[PDB]
Amino acid sequence: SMQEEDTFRELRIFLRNVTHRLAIDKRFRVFTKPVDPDEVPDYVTVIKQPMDLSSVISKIDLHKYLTVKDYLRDIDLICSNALEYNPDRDPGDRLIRHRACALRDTAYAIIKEELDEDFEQLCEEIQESR
Ligand SMILES: CO[C@H]1CNC[C@@H](OCC2CCC(F)(F)CC2)[C@@H]1Nc1ncc(-c2cncc(C)c2)c2cc(C)c(=O)[nH]c12
Repeated sequence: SMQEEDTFRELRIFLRNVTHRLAIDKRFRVFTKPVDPDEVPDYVTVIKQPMDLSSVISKIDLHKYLTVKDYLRDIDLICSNALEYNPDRDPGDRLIRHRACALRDTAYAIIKEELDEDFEQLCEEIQESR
């Protein structure tokens, strides 16, 4: 319906705003675009489903997220991929793991403060009716 399309449009606006705020944070530059395969040639082999913030924006625009829960699954994926691909105690690995956890924590904190629970519940109920 018109009510439901308006709901999902608002969801997309909200998700773009959150994602933009993550993307402009200097700490999260490494997560803004897909990896350069010349920098990490084995990434395609090691990481089952790559994810990055530009891909998240594309998915928002393709109407791939019908709830904030679905969106957070991809944010979680960005983080979990980083913990998986960079496991070692070397400072480089520790830096990116810290940034990955910070990205995840920042997204969840923004959502905690700014997402109305009744809006999310409406999204979830529309999604489950399809
Ligand atoms: C197995 O590879 C890792 C070996 N240890 C050092 C790691 O690099 C640490 C950098 C990563 C980039 C930074 F900004 F976060 C600062 C710490 C290695 N891991 C990775 N190395 C390089 C990249 C990368 C990919 N494309 C473009 C650029 C400029 C850099 C990445 C990217 C991702 C997403 C990742 O998880 N690990 C990387």
